[PDB]
Amino acid sequence: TCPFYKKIPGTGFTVDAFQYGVVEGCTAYFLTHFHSDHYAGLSKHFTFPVYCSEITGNLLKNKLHVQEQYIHPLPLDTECIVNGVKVVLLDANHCPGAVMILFYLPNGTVILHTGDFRADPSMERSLLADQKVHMLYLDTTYCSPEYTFPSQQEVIRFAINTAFEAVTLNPHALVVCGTYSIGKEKVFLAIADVLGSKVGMSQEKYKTLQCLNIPEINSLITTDMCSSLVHLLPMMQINFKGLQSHLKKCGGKYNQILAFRPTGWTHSNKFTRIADVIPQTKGNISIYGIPYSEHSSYLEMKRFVQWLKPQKIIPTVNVGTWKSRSTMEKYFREWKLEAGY
Ligand code: NI
Repeated sequence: TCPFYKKIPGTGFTVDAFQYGVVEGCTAYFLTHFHSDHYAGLSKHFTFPVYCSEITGNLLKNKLHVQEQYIHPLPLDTECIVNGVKVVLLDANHCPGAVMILFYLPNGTVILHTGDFRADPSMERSLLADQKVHMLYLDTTYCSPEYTFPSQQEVIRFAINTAFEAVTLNPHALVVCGTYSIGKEKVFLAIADVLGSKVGMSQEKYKTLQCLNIPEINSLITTDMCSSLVHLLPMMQINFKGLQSHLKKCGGKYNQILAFRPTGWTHSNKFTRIADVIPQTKGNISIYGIPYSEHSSYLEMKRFVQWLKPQKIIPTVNVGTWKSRSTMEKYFREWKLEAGY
């Protein structure tokens, strides 16, 4: 059944709750972003109102074929009324079109649901600065102190310099980047840009990117593989077998592959620095795992929460085990005692 952490008290609203059939009492289904664990269950057959960002609305229409009459896109940073309740969508700094949702309850309670986010100090100067938030439904993906990772900017710098050096040394080297969802487009666009190439991809992936309101996107991507030297492939295909295979497909236009697998966290983060990353190599194939995250580090999450000072925290990630729940609750208490709320 729909878990309690997907329901917004005192409303008929749910958040990211499309896989339980009809939720008894739900008058409006919010969708924070277009990632499959969150939209799971939507299709052209859905007949309830869906409230989301414009970009999430483009993907619902074009990729899932949800009918236009049930998609209700809202602008960001704008006070809007939904079934008698004031809401605001804020940028979540996750994947394109991802939002956090502020709910102003008729009784005076204010609730923030983060969806998936990567906390940033810039959020301390949004509409959130303007009033008190009583309850926080928090993306707790990396809520443990071992989870450190570099800034997105540092990681992109590393990938750009790596690619540029490799291809300038060998102009017959191919660059490949893995993907399985929207998010992390900066990785392959920044690389293609330093190389003066467009990025080449399947028709399905190109369609997906064309939904995202990226400026000058027609100048940066293409479905013609042969004219591009940065290829996107399914993350599954980023391994020696899948890459050798792929190299045969290019017909002797290339004799070397340099591949990037933009992972979440991986345990080499607890030892090694970004300047010190190395690839796995077999022959003329090298694979780099780079820690490009679209979720808060532990420290970034801690800062955000200690700034917001919520009265109650409801985790939405890692809630399935008593040991994770108990550990998260201990961090929340430490934070509260250190900061004095
Ligand atoms: Ni997500």
